[PDB]
Amino acid sequence: SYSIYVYKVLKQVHPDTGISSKAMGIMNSFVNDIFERIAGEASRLAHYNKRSTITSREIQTAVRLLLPGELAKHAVSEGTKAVTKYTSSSRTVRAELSFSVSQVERSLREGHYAQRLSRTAPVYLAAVIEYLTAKVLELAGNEAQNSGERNITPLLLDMVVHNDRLLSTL
Repeated sequence: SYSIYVYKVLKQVHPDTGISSKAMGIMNSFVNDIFERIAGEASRLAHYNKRSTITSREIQTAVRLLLPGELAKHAVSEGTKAVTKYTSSSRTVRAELSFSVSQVERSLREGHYAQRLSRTAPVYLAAVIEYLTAKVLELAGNEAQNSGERNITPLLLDMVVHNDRLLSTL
């Protein structure tokens, strides 16, 4: 499960907001869907040319190949930040994210998505997922505060993921 990273991301966009237990399952489902989609698409890219490696740029092209492209912009912007900020220098920490780089890369390779990956590829992918996770939790947490509630309920989640131009694409 990825539930710890979601909660940790929720604490950053909204320090004093909680989340119902199946609203969280909903968040775990979203993470795994969006991970499967991007990581499969970079897998195909990798074998579209006959490159063995899924690298940051296969992820990036997958990103611009899946997200609505104002959203993709911020996502690729976020994944590029995590990469350059990881080079300058731990592991996850150097990338300045809460979604574990090591665990994301371990999910990538137990999916056999390609031959091998750059160590800069799970950082990019954890950055992207952390960003969309933070967007969903950000807006939802806001609609909760707008309605005077301390917890993200599942129905708030869905009226937020729908009822938003880009996020409804996902």
